[PDB]
Parts: sequence; structure tokens; C-alpha cells
Amino acid sequence: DYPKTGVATSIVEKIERAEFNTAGRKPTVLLRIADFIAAMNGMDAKQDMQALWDAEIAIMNGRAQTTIISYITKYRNAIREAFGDDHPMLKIATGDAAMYDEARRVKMEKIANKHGALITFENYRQVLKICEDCLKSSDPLMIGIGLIGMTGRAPYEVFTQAEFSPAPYGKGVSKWSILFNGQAKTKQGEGTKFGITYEIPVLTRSETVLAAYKRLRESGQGKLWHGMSIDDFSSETRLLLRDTVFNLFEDVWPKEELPKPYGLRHLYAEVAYHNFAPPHVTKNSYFAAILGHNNNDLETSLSYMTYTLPEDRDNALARL
DNA sequence: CATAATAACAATATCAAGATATTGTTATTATG
Repeated sequence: DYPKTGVATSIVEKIERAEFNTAGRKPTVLLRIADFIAAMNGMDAKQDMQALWDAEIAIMNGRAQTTIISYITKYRNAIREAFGDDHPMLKIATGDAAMYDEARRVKMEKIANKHGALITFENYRQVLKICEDCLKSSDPLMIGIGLIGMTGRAPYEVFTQAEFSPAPYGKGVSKWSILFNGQAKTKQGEGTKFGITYEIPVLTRSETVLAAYKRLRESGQGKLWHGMSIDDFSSETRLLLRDTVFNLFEDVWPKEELPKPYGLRHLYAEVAYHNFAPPHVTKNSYFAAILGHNNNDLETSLSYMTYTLPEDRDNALARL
């Protein structure tokens, strides 16, 4: 209760921008958050805080649990922005503890189901070739896609904040590996890849990737993308990227699902493990190494194992 | 009447075991 007044400038600016729009939805949630932070101003009693949060929770009732959790993240971030990390509301404005447990349960359950039913990525070579061809395109979006397919970085990392640099092999450059900076979703942890330049494998010669990236950065849309926030990047590119991926790998992607930009990261993991993995490491370890995870974290890699390579599928049936 | 824009709505994958930050889908709105 040290600060009793505050303003979440993010939401407010997002509303002022949306005051004059040609079309689209009405920012109802942003409005509820704004009115929330507004009502929070001047409060010193915690019972009324609890009542406010009880009503606000009572609002988003007939919705999805994931949606509710995400919205709670929104509210909490708004509170942190407006007042600070010392406000009692942060201990009040949180989700029911039995909700997060159900979430975790469902998550690990899904992963477990995916691990018992791997998808055979039969035409993966064609996809890799498609990305490699996108590496030589003049459309920055395409170059971005191909970069996702080849270096395996996330769309946010690739389009907004990647720094690929030549990796030395003793003396000269490495043909099948580059350097990378910086990782996303790290939240600035002690043992995360925050501000860490580490070596990653690539699925085509390093000169080609470096060239395509150098072209990507110096473009107009590339400059428009650099340093962008996640919401900005979303509203700017998300649907276009989605439909371009939709149209690209239309008839070469596994029939069990639809082409999504993040599948290229999974395929990157599987293939680079299939080609470059040393004999004294496990799959989880190599995955954690090349994907850049928290220190001593091998469970996050479990979410990246959903595909199975045709050759493995073949020689596994060789035991007949 | 489609039509495109827009944010609600939703799920996944990370750092840390209690949530945050990314990626992914659809209903609404103004408008032409």
C-alpha cells in the first residue's frame, strides 16, 4: 500500500490508439483493466481490493481456463506497471491454486499423449528444401520463414531480435553452425540464455544463412521489425505469416495436422539431432543445448518431441 | 452485401513447482 495511485500507460495508449479505427472489435478487456486500475486508485483497505477482484473474476466466468489465466497475467502486469511490485493486490489478484494444477496436469497429459503417438514427417526433406529456397527470396517474410526452418529460432527471435554471427571451427568459419543472440522467454533468469551468445547448428551452409539474414535486416520491413514488442509483432505480422505458412507447405506437410511456423522449430530439433548429435549425449540434453533452455532443464525439451523421421521409422521396422 | 481490420479468445512452452511470455484461432465491428 506504499503507492495508492498509478496508471498503466500501456493499456491507456492502446485505447487512445483504438479510439479512431476503421473496423474491428471493441477493446472491452482493456477497458475493464483500465477501470480496474482506475478503481484501485486511493484504496487502503484490502477488503475492498478483494471485492473488486472478486467482481472482476466473476466477470470472465464462462470462458476457457487458459484464457482466464492469460487475462490474470494481463491484470497482474497492469498492476505491476501502475503501482509496483509491493502492492498487496498482487497477493489478491491471482488465480485459484487448483486451476494452475489442472493446467499443469492437462499440459503434461498432452505431452504424454504426443510421446506415445509420434507423427511421421515423411516429406520433411522437401520442406527443408523449401525453406532453403526461401533463403534466397527477396521478400523479407519468406526469408524469415526460411530462416525459421534453417536456424530453428522462434518467429519473434528471427523477425525482431536475432543476431547471427560466424562461428569459428578452430580457425576458419564453421560450415554447419552459427552463433545466436538473444533468446526469448528467458525472463532474465540466473541460468537462462538472456544476453548469452551461444553456438547453434544450421541445416544449410552458414554463408547462405548469414547472407539471407544480412539481407533480412537491411530491408525496410526488416527495420520496421527490429526492436518491436511482441504485441506489435503480433498485430503486424501474425496472420500474414500464418497464411503464408498455410499456403507454402500445403501438400507436403503431414496429414495429421496443419502447417504452423513453430513446427519448423520441432523439425529443426529432430533433424539437427539426427545429423549432428554427439554419441555421449541424450536427446533431451542436445535439445536443451541447441534450443537454449534454463540451466539443468531437460523437461522443457519434452514438448519438442512430436515428430519421427522416415528413416528412423524404416530401420525401426528393420527389427522384424 | 462481402470485405478487410481488429482485438477478443485460446493454447502452447518456459522459468521455476506458481505462474509469465510467446504462438495460434475466431467472433465482432465499421465500411464501401
